[PDB]
Amino acid sequence: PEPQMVLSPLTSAAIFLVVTIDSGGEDTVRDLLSDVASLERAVGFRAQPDGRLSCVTGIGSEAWDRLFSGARPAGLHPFRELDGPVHRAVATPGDLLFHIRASRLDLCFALATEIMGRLRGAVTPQDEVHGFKYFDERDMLGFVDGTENPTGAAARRAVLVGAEDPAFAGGSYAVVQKYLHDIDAWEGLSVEAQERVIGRRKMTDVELSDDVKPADSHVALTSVTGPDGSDLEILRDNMPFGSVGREEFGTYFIGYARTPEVTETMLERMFLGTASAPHDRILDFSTAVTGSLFFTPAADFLED
Amino acid sequence: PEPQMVLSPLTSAAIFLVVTIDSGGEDTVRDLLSDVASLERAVGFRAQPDGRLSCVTGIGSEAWDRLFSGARPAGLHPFRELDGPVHRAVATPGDLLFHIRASRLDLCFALATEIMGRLRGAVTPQDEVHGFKYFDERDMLGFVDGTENPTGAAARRAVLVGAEDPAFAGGSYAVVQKYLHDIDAWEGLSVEAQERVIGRRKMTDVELSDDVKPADSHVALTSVTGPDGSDLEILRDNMPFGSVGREEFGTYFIGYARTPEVTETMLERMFLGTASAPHDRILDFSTAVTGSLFFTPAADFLEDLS
Amino acid sequence: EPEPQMVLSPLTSAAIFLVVTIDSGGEDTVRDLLSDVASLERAVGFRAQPDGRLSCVTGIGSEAWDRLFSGARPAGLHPFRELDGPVHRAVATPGDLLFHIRASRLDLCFALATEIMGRLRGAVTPQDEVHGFKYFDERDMLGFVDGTENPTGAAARRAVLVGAEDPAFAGGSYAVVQKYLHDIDAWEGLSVEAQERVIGRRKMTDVELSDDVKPADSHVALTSVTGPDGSDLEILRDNMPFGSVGREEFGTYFIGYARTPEVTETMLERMFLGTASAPHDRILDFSTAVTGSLFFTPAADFLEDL
Amino acid sequence: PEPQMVLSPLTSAAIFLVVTIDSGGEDTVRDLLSDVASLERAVGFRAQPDGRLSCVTGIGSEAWDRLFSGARPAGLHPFRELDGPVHRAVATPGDLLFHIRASRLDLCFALATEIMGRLRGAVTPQDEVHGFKYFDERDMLGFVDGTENPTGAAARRAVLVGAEDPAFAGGSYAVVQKYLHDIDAWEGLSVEAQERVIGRRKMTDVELSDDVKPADSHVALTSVTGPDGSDLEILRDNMPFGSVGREEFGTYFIGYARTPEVTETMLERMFLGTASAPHDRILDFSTAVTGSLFFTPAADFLEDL
Amino acid sequence: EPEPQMVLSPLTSAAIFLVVTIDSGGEDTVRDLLSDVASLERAVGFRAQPDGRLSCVTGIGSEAWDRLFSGARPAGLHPFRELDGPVHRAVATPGDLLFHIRASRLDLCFALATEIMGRLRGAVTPQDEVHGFKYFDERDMLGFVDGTENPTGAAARRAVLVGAEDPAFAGGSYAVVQKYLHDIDAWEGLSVEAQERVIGRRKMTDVELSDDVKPADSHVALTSVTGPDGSDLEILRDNMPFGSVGREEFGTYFIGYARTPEVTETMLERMFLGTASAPHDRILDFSTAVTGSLFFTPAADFLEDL
Amino acid sequence: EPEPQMVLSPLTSAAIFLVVTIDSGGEDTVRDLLSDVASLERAVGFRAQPDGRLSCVTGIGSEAWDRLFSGARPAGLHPFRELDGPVHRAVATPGDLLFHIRASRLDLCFALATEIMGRLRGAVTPQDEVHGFKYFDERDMLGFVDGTENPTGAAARRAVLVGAEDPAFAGGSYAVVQKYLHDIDAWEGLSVEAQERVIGRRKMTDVELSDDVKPADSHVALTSVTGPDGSDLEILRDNMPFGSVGREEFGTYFIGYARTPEVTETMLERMFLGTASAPHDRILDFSTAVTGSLFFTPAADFLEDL
Ligand code: HEM
Ligand code: HEM
Ligand code: HEM
Ligand code: HEM
Ligand code: HEM
Repeated sequence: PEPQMVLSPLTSAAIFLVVTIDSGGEDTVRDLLSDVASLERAVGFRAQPDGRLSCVTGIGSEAWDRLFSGARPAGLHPFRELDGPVHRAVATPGDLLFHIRASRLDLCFALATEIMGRLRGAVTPQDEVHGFKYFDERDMLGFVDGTENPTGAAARRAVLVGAEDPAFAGGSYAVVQKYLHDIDAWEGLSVEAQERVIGRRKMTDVELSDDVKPADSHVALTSVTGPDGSDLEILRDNMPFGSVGREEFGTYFIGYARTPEVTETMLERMFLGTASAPHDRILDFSTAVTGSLFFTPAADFLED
Repeated sequence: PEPQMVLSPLTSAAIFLVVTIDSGGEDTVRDLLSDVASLERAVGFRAQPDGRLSCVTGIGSEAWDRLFSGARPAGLHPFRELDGPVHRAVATPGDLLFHIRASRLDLCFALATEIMGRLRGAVTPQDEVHGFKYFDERDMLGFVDGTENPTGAAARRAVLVGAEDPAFAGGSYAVVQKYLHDIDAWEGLSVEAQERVIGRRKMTDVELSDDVKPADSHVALTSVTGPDGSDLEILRDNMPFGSVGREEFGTYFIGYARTPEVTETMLERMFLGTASAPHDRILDFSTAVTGSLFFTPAADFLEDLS
Repeated sequence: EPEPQMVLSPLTSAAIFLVVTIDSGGEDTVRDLLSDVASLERAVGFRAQPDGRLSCVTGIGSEAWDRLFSGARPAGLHPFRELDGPVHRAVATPGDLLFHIRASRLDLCFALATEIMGRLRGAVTPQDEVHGFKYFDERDMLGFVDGTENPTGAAARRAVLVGAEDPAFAGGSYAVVQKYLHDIDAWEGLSVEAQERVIGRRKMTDVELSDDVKPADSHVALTSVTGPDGSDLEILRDNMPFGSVGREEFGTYFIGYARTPEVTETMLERMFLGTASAPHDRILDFSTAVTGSLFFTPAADFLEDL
Repeated sequence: PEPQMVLSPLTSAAIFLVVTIDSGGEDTVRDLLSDVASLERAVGFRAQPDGRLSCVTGIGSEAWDRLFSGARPAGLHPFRELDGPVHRAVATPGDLLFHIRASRLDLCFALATEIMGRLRGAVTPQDEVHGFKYFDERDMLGFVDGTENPTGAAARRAVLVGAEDPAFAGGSYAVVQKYLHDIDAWEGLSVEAQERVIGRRKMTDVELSDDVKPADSHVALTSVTGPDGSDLEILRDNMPFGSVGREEFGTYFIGYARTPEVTETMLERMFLGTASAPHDRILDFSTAVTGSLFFTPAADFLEDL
Repeated sequence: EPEPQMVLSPLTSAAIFLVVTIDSGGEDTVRDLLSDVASLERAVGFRAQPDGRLSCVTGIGSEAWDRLFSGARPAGLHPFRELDGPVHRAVATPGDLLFHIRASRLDLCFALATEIMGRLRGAVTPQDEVHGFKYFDERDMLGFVDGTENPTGAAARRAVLVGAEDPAFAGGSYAVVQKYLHDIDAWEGLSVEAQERVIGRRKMTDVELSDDVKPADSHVALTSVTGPDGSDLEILRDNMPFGSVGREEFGTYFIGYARTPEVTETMLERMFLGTASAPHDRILDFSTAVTGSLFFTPAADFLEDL
Repeated sequence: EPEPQMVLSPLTSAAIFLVVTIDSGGEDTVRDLLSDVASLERAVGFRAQPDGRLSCVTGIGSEAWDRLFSGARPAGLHPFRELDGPVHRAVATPGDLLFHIRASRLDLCFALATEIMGRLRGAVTPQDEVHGFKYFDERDMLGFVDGTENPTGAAARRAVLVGAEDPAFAGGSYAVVQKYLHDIDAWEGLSVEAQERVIGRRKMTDVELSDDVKPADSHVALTSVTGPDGSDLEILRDNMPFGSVGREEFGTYFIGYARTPEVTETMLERMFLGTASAPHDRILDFSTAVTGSLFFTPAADFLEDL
């Protein structure tokens, strides 16, 4: 099976598009699905090799049942709301996801325009986010973001559905959350206090040693080990976004995994806490305003 | 006089911020204006040479009177509304303009944050546009945008105030209009009909012959000669922007000129028309939703403030 | 496993195409050259890496094969077959060797060409030399993006490289070449929308026409072939513009690689002889083939152990 | 006044077009001259900043009188043939020169196509050369080519007409010659011998010292000093060209100068020699097959036609 | 199933070679650093991707291996063997750990070397530190192109990575380093033609000399070796220039990877001790070895699992 | 109009600083080299244009000048003035010629340095050789951005080039060099906020500390100087990192250019001796000067005319 481009080269721009399907809009949706790879080539080819344009297309749980009969991927369910003692992970509507990435925003915008043009009258936009990475891979909190992502074989093992669900091999599961930051509060901390919240040094990006790293630091709470003592990993491509005039400074989280159970265990640790950690300290400066879960099929599924 | 970076090398991203100055906010703005060049260096230096970050700061006519006590640039006035039979050019509020450009959008955003941090509580935002150039210099209508801009000595002569206003030599005047387009109407026309709207061929950007170029084309109406028969010129750096979800597809227009009279004359011809042309046909697919005029002083003028 | 030649190459903006016949008694000099071509490619290109992106793919003709080697023949190796259609004809012309040379810069291509021809002087006669350049936005001489639908990755490998079906020649491929001359005057007299109907795609945006409007005699519809099982039969193209302004020669050099010549020959038959629903490919109304040959490009290790 | 792009940044591709004007062709040519700066911006603007497309247009002595009335540039005359004891600098026909330069040949070709599309039926082609520099600024003989070109204000002084001819300030004079090389004879020398021909080291491009540099080396003959002992300089943008099947290996010479007499003095020294040199030894491996002289007017001159 | 280290790196223009010995009692501090070195690679390099191309290959010497680890040793690991030739000698010099650090820029190499050596203060003693730089056209200090005949792709894998023959260390390699200093005065006293006869390729164009003119004592003749079956034996080199103008030190840092040190050893034996037809490699009359050490570079999983 | 040397260079990522003394009887050989160095720059640089940006600025010391030249001398040319503070000391060390060689890559620098030294062998003795490298974000070894408030354009020319105040030497400049080593262990035990109070700017964002919080003994405070007429007295710096990881040597090579050494001297006096409000520059609590030399860099034509 040929996968969609979940395993993309690094990109500096992105458009995230989340829509719901209107009643009656199912067949227009299906026709787009069968053409989305053709559109990707059409927009991207003339801008190569620097463009790096790709599109990953996801389908939510409730949408799947409307669109397709027969077998359902084994881990597809709606996003699970988490109501912690202090912080909460909200669940918000979404039926399709377009994750569009490139080296420049104009290529993302071009592709989005063609997709949205084909769907007009068949869907309702829920969220549109134009992301940009800082030139040194830093996020809105000023920390490098992406450093521990798996690469090569480890990435394929972590991200791609295999023989555990054969009919859907080559697919993946995407979780999105739009965060908005309290920048005023964050900038009132010392750099050393920010370090203790994330778990790594700010300027040099070196992990804090195990003797100094807090139990409630981000890196601590999202480090998860499986039965066999192996690291359970996800692949993230978080993107900064914002608006200077409305004081909107955000991180657009997106995490890919082979099963949602990994990502969901991480979110439970962050929002609900553990015996040794009340919650992820990053959430004292970060509020989630969306939350959705999708299955991103194999490319050959969409073609048929 | 050292100008601000009006004559920038080509850039693929911009932010345009327009703000009004609240009652009492004047001292806070003066302090910021004296620091703006220092912030552009702080944000941009460590990204050289590929970052190409620059900020041009512009001040409106009403703001000028509140901020500065002495002489006024000769050409500085409120943007003049134009009510034609069909199309209107609106005047909207704007005291200060920050026109931020770079090779990437994050550098523009960093500078925009530092500026707005210094101005919080003293200004109200009126407009914020994130722009992005297409990879072949095309605008939202599919046409190459910028080809006939002046270059080198010719552009310096068209854009920068000189002897005519010598206390303000080294400044320029900028006109800003945000235009939204009707893209479904546009794409219903045949390529050849689009070529009659603009005045140039779509794929190869070659100007149409004088034998075929309609009088109400955009290229006809915006070409002006002076008394002596020499061409009057402006420098533009129009930027696409928009939102696919809301079907907003736009051009942010910005023109710089040594005097407003040249840009005003062009606007007059587009909206009000001529003996042979009712109006610029590009306006049958473009609506103006903002309209403001700004003087962009010499860089030393800003440094020497309090 | 056999090592292919660089049939599957990264994009290149320049090429040279060299087609020669082997003179009587020149067999031995050609064999020696074959054994060193890969070493010449390295010697010219290695110091210009990684931006140079120099490669050469060598092919051999049906009659030449039997002159050079003894033992087995590749299964699909045969002379280019002439196509005499009611209107358009595909000519067969002589050619014993093909050098298909690619790089980011024409001077690298010329340097390698110089070395190869240096070694073959007096043993071969030139038939065709074309120096190709692609336009900055992947357009061809007709002003359409060209190469959009080529296969990539693993599908490219399955479509082009010989496998188990002919195990002695696994890792090889078949090249068909055709030099075409365009009537650019006729072409440039069509509207864009009518050009879109000849090719089967949008010109500016390169989006394929939908199935309810795509003509049966467009290029894309005729070169779209399904097999027995209903698999799309695919080829890999690297078409290159060429020409001379002074002699009015505006051309497309066609080259297509395929695991078996049958696929390329079925497309040619549909172009030239037509189907029940299409008399011929409308592209031929603006395009005339002046050369035509068929070559086998063996695995690189076959040429080495020569 | 605004000069044409004579002073170009380095480009790796070029197209040289030389044509003659047919009977009744003048009107069509004048209309194109008025348009060629607009055409350059039309082809080039959308491929900026990497494209570096420029067109310099040149007019020959005979053509000037057919196209324009009134003043002539003071230095404009037909190319002067030089019949040396061994080597000959030939004169051939040309009314108009288009010198087209870019980072890639497709851009050069697109411009050329539009210019010639406008001139079709008015003009006859004399020469068309597509040129390519090697990736390390080397020419067909294997040497670095362009090292001692002047730069900056020194180039401007050497190349652009000024006060001496104020009606034509901002323009320049271009001499073109196409050279074919005998590569097999060149590759027969050792490197040391080739260095003696040129006047510089082959790999490092360091000039041979005055005591070792032969009097008949290329660098020695083309190094001229004025009355006051100042150096007379030209700007060159030589380009390799060829065809492997016909065994054609070429340099296209093009030199610009504020007066033709500098370039002509250098040609004299090369083909006729001096007291201590019979001729330029580069000529023992290089044969001139065209020669023409052109004036390249200020760009405003053409725009105003 | 094993993941190798980055032995097969893309081309890099900067390097740092660090060789250290492990002090008495430093074993535990070393093992902890070995388990983190891949993490430190990401820490330094991630934020400069994708153009940074930062990597670190870590190797371990024979004596060191027994001090650090209990259980099996890699089959070919032993100390560098000194070669005492009639004229030329290849010395063995102490070395327990190699860090071969490559990137597109020297700052990334230096930052990573800083972090590694910071963790190892107190536990190791430096023996050598070289800062390598590319000449821009892949030349070495002798002015010849250096790298041309290196294997690529599949051939490279097979030549470099330990396989089924030593399954516990699959994904490993063996590295041989020698720092050479050149007599540049002597070399530049040669004609280019004489320099060509030393190396066995043309200087300017890098084309290999024909088999009937290439001397038997030429560098290329003596490092060309065939196996029992007749097949070539290959190694992967990434030789780097280094130097100090004031002290007249002009050098080549030789580094050569192979799946077994027998291949590299056979090349060295042929260079230093000669054959029946060649006394020694002529390159050594202008090149003196001042270090020599052998290391095993384990699979990446081996280190992390520590 | 006298042509300056390339004091005002574009940004470069690599440098070699070469400081020599002239041996007894070497004057003639140095005079000949000085007259050819601009030719050597062209020869080495040209074939790497346009990315190479290779330049060499040649400096002559006070004692050397008197040895090489007769007649008038630059008005400001003296040996470096040793500074003996209560705590910290600026040393003076020998140096007759400075070569400041810059480029986008180290190989160009090294090849030019090799041509220069080759011509001078026998005539001069080396005193210092430093190979610098920039960090990808313009940072120094203390972790701060380094060069931000350097003058640019017309301001830079006015600051660095000699003019009508010494017209026989118009187009020259003065260069002061000091090699600094940093105690990084001591620096790294400060908090980020504490490091920011030493320098005078924020570490991550490079924004100037406000006038209400900037310490009197911070770097930026002490090196900000105003003239009688209220004008800012500016120098042009191109400080470069260097080091050796094995030796734990981590350095900044300081070089500053100005039209009179009185400007550079005033800033050194404030650092090492202090003011009324500050004992010394706190940056010297982590930085030790180990060289100190002053040179005059004549106009280009001065050097050619020899
Ligand atoms: C709320 C906004 C978020 C921000 C700004 C943020 C930023 C960071 C940064 C700076 C790191 C360390 C560098 C790196 O390895 O990338 C990190 C690590 C990580 N975060 Fe986040 N992150 C956010 C949310 C999330 C969420 C919601 C999840 C998971 C569901 C997640 C999972 C991870 C994981 C697994 C790692 C790597 C831990 C390791 O070293 O193994 N993060 N993130
Ligand atoms: C409404 C959105 C606008 C769009 C999409 C737009 C687009 C264009 C395009 C495509 C061209 C041709 C290529 C070139 O740039 O030279 C152009 C030319 C021009 N436009 Fe606009 N334009 C707009 C508004 C205006 C306005 C409001 C003015 C003046 C106030 C203006 C002044 C000009 C000028 C002066 C020219 C060059 C004409 C020439 O001298 O050949 N534009 N415009
Ligand atoms: C006059 C010569 C030619 C020109 C200028 C030309 C141009 C084009 C263009 C513009 C496309 C559409 C974009 C693309 O997918 O690359 C196309 C597609 C194609 N052409 Fe041609 N072509 C020519 C000759 C040939 C010939 C001789 C063949 C085959 C024997 C060929 C086979 C194809 C195929 C198979 C495709 C892809 C169809 C699809 O699956 O979408 N073409 N070519
Ligand atoms: C015949 C084909 C020609 C070739 C292959 C050629 C090649 C070269 C080369 C390699 C150099 C040395 C590097 C440099 O550019 O500075 C050079 C220098 C020069 N060439 Fe040519 N040249 C040719 C014809 C001519 C002609 C016809 C002229 C003038 C009429 C000329 C004038 C010069 C000048 C003035 C220099 C610079 C000398 C100096 O001041 O050092 N060349 N040529
Ligand atoms: C003084 C140190 C060295 C210098 C400057 C040097 C330089 C060269 C050069 C210029 C080439 C020809 C182009 C190419 O890389 O293929 C060459 C080839 C080669 N060198 Fe070295 N080398 C050195 C040491 C070594 C040593 C110590 C060995 C082996 C232990 C070695 C093995 C090779 C091999 C195998 C080739 C490939 C030959 C072939 O198959 O064509 N070299 N080297």
